[PDB]
Amino acid sequence: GSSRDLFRALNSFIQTPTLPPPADLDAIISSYLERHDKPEEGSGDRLNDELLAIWDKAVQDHPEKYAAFVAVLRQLRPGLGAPARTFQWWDKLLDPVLDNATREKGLARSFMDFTLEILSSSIPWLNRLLVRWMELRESTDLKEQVLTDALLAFGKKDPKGFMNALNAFVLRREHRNSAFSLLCAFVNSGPPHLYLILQTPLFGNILQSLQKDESTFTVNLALIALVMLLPFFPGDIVPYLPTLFNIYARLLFWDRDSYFAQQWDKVLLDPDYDGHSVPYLPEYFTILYGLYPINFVDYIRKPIDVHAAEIRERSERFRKQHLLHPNFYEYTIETEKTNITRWLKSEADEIIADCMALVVQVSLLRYQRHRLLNDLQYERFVRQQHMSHMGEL
Amino acid sequence: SSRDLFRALNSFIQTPPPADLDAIISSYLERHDKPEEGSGDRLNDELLAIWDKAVQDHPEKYAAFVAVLRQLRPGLGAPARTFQWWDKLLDPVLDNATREKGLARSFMDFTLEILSSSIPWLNRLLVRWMELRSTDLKEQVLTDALLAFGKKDPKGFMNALNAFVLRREHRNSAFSLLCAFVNSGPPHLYLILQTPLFGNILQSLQKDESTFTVNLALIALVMLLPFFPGDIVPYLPTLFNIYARLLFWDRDSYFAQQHPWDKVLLDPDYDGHSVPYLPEYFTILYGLYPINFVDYIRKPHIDVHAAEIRERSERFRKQHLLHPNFYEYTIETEKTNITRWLKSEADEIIADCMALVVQVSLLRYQRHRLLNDLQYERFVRQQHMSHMGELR
Repeated sequence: GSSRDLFRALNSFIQTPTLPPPADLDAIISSYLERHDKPEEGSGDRLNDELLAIWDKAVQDHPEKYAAFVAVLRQLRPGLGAPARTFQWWDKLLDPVLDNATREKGLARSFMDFTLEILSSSIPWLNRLLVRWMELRESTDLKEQVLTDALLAFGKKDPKGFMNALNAFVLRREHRNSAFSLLCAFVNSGPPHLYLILQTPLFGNILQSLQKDESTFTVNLALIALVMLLPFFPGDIVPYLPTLFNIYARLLFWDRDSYFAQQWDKVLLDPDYDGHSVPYLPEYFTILYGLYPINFVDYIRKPIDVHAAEIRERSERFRKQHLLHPNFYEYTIETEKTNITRWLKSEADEIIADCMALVVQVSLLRYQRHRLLNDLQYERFVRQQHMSHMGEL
Repeated sequence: SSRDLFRALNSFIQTPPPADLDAIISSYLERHDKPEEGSGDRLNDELLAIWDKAVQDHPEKYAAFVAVLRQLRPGLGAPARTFQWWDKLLDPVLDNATREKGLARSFMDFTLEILSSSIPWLNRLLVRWMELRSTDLKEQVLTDALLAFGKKDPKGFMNALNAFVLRREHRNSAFSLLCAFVNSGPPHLYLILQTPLFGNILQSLQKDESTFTVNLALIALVMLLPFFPGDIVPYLPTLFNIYARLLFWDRDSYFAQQHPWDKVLLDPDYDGHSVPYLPEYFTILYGLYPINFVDYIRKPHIDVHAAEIRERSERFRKQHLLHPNFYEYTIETEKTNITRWLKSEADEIIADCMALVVQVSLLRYQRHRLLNDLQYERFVRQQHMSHMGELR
């Protein structure tokens, strides 16, 4: 096993390809990787040229062999040399897998395993995945499962870059709902260092959507994302607190905001499908009361006196749902914001548990959230499908 | 037929009353307009003569004499004639309540007739209600009479009781009777603020060392505060300090190991280490002045003691919802804005406070049950005390 032996073994595997690769092929590949230390010189160039030739002459026009080629590419992954060749190959195989994900058994699983092996060893990826996920999004298919699992893996590897690329799609109206949906799905996968959203423009544009957009569906997605994001950096949102409180007041009068549409890229109100109240508004109250109760109740008390009284009357049903907060025995309105020991001692799951202890062991919550996301995707499908029909006359 | 009342009385006593006696009495009171000049005085003197010469040593005629005095009560005239007779018959009735049938009920009917017509009474009832201190008919009569007089004159009632609160040997009984008074639902309970009783209740809560005495005072305070919540602002620091003292009752009882208010000392045989009614005190405090209460708990009037106050108030915090005052008032305007109390009555304020706990009859009934339990415990305690010593 040096080079000629690999060429003959690969071509022989191509003439008769199976799904479980024979042991002697694993042996020839292992001996090649062992007997070649630094293919970064020429060895990688000739290996690349060989894989290109094999793809052109034998694989390109045989989708049933794609999974086998990917399996071989997995074993041959360590020997390409420069990481850009592995990029060039993943990018080359991206669309053939997407186009044959539903028809070739095991191809999606093998390509996922190849992706995970790439990610677990030692922007253009994210943008390509995002744009393609927008394209194939006008039921669930294998192509969307592949795109979704890959997006979650890339976001787990680069959370700051992920939420950066999505911000571009947040600026465009036609993908904001989808972007917020993917953001919720991303947050649902439990990725690390979610606080990096503060070193990214996504958070401010979420708040801008909550403040300006008029579609109940868009604002509701943004609210779900905000509720899922706040427990991961509660001590860093102090400068954003007036906006968050003002956002609560806006959603509190959603039955008026929708009404005012009586004629930054705004999403306008859809009078056909958007309801009159934000379903996830109560949970937002809980997290605000859980994190900064003294500042929150001071905002509700003292923002028109009549408008303030109405804010109070509509906050009454939330007041009767929450116990007295322990901060009332310990902090002032200043020290509530200034003392950060609370956040040093507790992680997101503890902060969530302490908050949910105020409402009159987490996997349940994540499962519920995934069910909610499925419900909302089904609702959007229903909407979109009702739109294609109405108008046809 | 109305002129020979004395002849009929002397003939009837010296031997149910016949219909013609009640008829002559009724016609006498009918055609006699203003007996206040003298006819009532001579009637009183004659009834006294009959009592001395014919009734005093004739127990079977006590009930008949009381029935006649009940029917002739409107014609006595001056209210001092009625007081003179009630005072004269008090001890004979109490002494014969158990032996003469219907006598207790007849004297109760006399009391009811007294209540439905237009201090020395209270002092006489109080002194005898201390002298008597299972269940006793004499104590029930004395209690019901004290409660009836207190319902008619609540400010005067409390006033006499304040004297017994000042006596160490009478404080427990005075507070028990006070609890029964507040439970009877008397009017104008805010008048306790125009009397020194409230301040001496707080002084007992601050200084007395008997768990039984302090818990009685706390129960009385809880029953009293909803009747004048807007007037207790100057007392708020004291009430808060009282809560803190009771919050550390298991230390204060222990801390009373080395040492013009006459303190009731700790009774080491039965007094426990915690005040049972302390949570309800928290509830009423949280119901009335939450912003000031939690501000007191956050920073009291050292840091370690404070943290301990916090740690013990945590368990009460987990039982109460967020108060609506936090959407409406500051710590200043909570004391300054009085609109809450203008339209509100005591029962409404109590019901609203009970909206924080995680329509009045049941409360009164439970309270009376508790008061009976405590009186029965006091009986047990005394019965045990008297036997510890006979062995010596």
